[PDB]
Amino acid sequence: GGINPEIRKNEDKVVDSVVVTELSKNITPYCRCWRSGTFPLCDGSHVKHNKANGDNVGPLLLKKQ
Amino acid sequence: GGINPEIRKNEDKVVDSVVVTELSKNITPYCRCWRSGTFPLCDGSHVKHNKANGDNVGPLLLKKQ
Ligand code: FES
Ligand code: FES
Ligand SMILES: [Zn+2]
Ligand SMILES: [Zn+2]
Repeated sequence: GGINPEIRKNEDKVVDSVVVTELSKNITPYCRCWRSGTFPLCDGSHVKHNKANGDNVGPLLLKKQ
Repeated sequence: GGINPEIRKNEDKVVDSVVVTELSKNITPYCRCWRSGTFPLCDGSHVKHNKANGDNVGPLLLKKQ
């Protein structure tokens, strides 16, 4: 059971970096479900995923505090 | 199918927050594969997962710059 159906299958290992001083919103959600249409950002696609599969995954929230 | 077999299965949706000013080091990896024993941090478990499942997932790297 791989967890990523389609994101960047041209890459051997999908890694994304965030230089945190570059964040502009107070809270910026990052995708941990591999279904987002704006991956690596979270666009709320995890909700449909969780219902479809009885799963409980959600985003990582980067906060400026 | 679901992507998180074992982490915090009692929570309806697993969400984590990071206050970016509180990062301890230059580069901190956060888990996107749901296999880390230090979740939400990445502990390198994605490598074994990718090999076993023919998958290509990896961490989110939070960088101080
Ligand atoms: S869209 Fe993937 S965690 Fe929200
Ligand atoms: S242990 Fe999950 S992405 Fe590294
Ligand atoms: Zn949500
Ligand atoms: Zn790695």
